[PDB]
Amino acid sequence: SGSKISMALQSKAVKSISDADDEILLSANEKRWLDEGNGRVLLFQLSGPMIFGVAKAIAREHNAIQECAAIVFDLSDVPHLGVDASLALENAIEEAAEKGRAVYIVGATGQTKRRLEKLQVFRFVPESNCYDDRSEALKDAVLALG
Amino acid sequence: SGSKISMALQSKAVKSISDADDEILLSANEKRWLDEGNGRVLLFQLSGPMIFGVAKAIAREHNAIQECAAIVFDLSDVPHLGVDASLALENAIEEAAEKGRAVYIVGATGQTKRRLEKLQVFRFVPESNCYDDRSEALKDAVLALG
Repeated sequence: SGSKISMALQSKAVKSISDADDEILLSANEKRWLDEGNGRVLLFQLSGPMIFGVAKAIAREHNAIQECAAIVFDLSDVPHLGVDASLALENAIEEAAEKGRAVYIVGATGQTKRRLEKLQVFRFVPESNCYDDRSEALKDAVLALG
Repeated sequence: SGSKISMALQSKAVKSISDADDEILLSANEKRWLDEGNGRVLLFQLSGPMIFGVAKAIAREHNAIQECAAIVFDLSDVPHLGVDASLALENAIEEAAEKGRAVYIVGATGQTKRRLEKLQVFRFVPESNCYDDRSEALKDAVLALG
């Protein structure tokens, strides 16, 4: 099912990026011709309303999350964390400390947890802000808003 | 069910961006607490291997598609095209003309087609490169490669 990141401010305000194959529906025949192109043919499938281009859509999302007071990172479904991605996650955590945002981490285990340990994430996230329970983290985040 | 853009070089090399609600799975209880946050709590849901950060993942995909000789835009499922998005589409079509890439357009109808008509598009995409049949466009793109 590949990899996915989803960002949600609200139950009906969800933005996601994915490299899963099933995100597009291709007939066997279509797959046949796409693959025959051997990477030389790029298929853009667009669905639903297309209001803003990619750049401004991204910018609108950036503006939308500037006022978040708490970030919950759910890593339950992450079986492996690369070095670069771990540094990206550390950067977000550090940015959060500089702009005044609380940080919670859910479900880090195995190699993913080991990698985060080496970054010394604990300096910014206390053990009390780590959970195995996503809904408990969300609840605590909300209640600690003020 | 929201909007989605999927890009595919190969049947198993698909990249997608989406604002569909169902891209994340939230229990009713989780939705209740997220929405109680009133946009003040940002949930990051990560799943599958996380190798590179977002920036470098973007750059890797950009490097992967600079080799494309043909671009097929499938607009069958687009019921409305905003002004900015239409200009972003026009820009991609024009970049394609400058870098030597063939352009095909599938399933433009209704307002989406009307907006495209206003936007100079016939100058770059001849009527023979417009299709209602996605598999036929892919086949023709491939066959016209060389």
